[PDB]
Amino acid sequence: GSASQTVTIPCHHIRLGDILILQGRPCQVIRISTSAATGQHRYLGVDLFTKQLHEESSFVSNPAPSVVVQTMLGPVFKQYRVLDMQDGSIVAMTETGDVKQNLPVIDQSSLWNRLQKAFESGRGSVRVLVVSDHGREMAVDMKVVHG
Amino acid sequence: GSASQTVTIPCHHIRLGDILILQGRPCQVIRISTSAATGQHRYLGVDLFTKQLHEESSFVSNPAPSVVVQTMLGPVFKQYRVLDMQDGSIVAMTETGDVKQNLPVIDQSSLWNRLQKAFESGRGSVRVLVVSDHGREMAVDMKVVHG
Repeated sequence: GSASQTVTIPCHHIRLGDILILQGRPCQVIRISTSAATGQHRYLGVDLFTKQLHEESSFVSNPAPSVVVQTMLGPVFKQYRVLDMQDGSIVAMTETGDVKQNLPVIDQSSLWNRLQKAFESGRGSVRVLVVSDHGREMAVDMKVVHG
Repeated sequence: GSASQTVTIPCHHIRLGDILILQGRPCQVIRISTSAATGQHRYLGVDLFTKQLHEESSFVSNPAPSVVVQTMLGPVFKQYRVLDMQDGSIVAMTETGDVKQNLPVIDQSSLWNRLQKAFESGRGSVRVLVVSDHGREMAVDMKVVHG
């Protein structure tokens, strides 16, 4: 019925490589420039799912006198337990016990190999970070949790 | 009666050099580490006013199932017009016309020299970014506004 949950990120806390919502799409930022006519920052990113390039400029708000803030939207990452691994997909489990049988892992920064070495040395401590896009979920990062 | 306005920053959007509120103080982060017992990030920064070192660990929240977020607090910067400059202090003006006669400029990254060359080539386009601390205000960055 909607996209997902988003968080507001100030523009001075956005660097190359960050994941931003560019025109409703989760994108990895690959170029940051500044509009000369407006002063907004314009962000060029790669869609994590379609590998397509999207552009979006920042939003300027004026919430109080002498307070001008430029923001973008970021995705809210979910943490899923990894129960098993087998060809590209993993078997994940949410915090409430909901089981995902065929969760795909993004081919980015050789994440599947880092996820496989951590899984075979501590199964209960491996998490994946998941981005939801209009029902499509994908693991984009990992995180080892010591308890 | 209070500190100032703060914004919540996700920890994965915090890099060395950022300005964070460490134990109520505006600090510039100079080291980022991770606690092995808790997984929180602990942040070492330099107080912008006292030049003292402070430490603080991140806050972990669980706002929805399978959503674990680590955050810190950042300062809300104000934009002030620069009307004049003379020995270290500048004459600033807020967006509503409130005049600050002796606003100090931080000695960081040679900001006074960058602020002086921009002032003498476009007075109406120079802004300072100001951090408030318990009444004490200080310009910590500049920004040229084309209109």
